[PDB]
Amino acid sequence: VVGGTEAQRNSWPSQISLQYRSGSSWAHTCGGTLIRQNWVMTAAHCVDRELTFRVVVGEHNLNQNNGTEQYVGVQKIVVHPYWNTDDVAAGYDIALLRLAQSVTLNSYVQLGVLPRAGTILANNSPCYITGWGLTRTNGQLAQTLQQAYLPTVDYAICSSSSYWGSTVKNSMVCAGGDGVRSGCQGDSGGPLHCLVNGQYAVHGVTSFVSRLGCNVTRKPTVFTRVSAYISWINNVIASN
Ligand SMILES: C[C@H](NC(=O)[C@H](CCCC[NH3+])NC(=O)C(F)(F)F)C(=O)Nc1ccc(C(F)(F)F)cc1
Repeated sequence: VVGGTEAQRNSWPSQISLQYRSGSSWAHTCGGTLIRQNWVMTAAHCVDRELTFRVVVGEHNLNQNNGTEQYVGVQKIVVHPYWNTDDVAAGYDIALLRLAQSVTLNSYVQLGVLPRAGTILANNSPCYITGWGLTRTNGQLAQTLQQAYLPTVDYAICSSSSYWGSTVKNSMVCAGGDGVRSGCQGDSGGPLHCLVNGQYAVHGVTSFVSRLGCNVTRKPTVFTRVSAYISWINNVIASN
């Protein structure tokens, strides 16, 4: 996350780190949200390359044992039938991963709360972007989980020629754009947590940023709106 602060260990306990086996060890590639003891939600452009992946639930510092982490394998990857690699602007950036084993829930590992299908947020709704993503444009990954206050930008404003234009679809949530704070490479797939009904629900799956950089004035971070995929999410968990 660009322009972020460190989070406290118990802060966002449905946050996961998607890592791939990079020879001898494992490296962080993306975030995700734990949605079943055995299921994760991430972005489709993260699992595009056929690598060996692992999920780390209950992570905080990437580089240090925190004595709270659960390392689980991915036994099946389910990416949306319409994802097209080459067109992240089309939407459908969402994948579901069935984990090799069911995680143990505690104060550090908990399930992410999903919205009600069809829910659209008012402009400037309070949301937070979480992740291990670069802290500057062409920067390096954070060692600790970062959080940034990224309030939404509604779809009339975000598809303004001034902003992203027609690059953003109504199946996407836009948040930030102040040129200070944003999501960055390595945050992709991760949650956008918005306060609704005194509850934090994961309303985005971080999708992309501006090619000119991560924190650009009038370029907010774009998220896959979760509430548009509720009935696909359910149907996949149900048939597995
Ligand atoms: C450097 C930047 N990377 C990204 O935004 C990638 C998504 C990659 C899809 C490409 N296979 N994701 C992220 O970095 C995330 F952190 F922001 F979520 C970029 O490529 N973004 C980008 C690409 C295309 C368009 C579009 F085609 F829509 F015009 C918009 C943004």
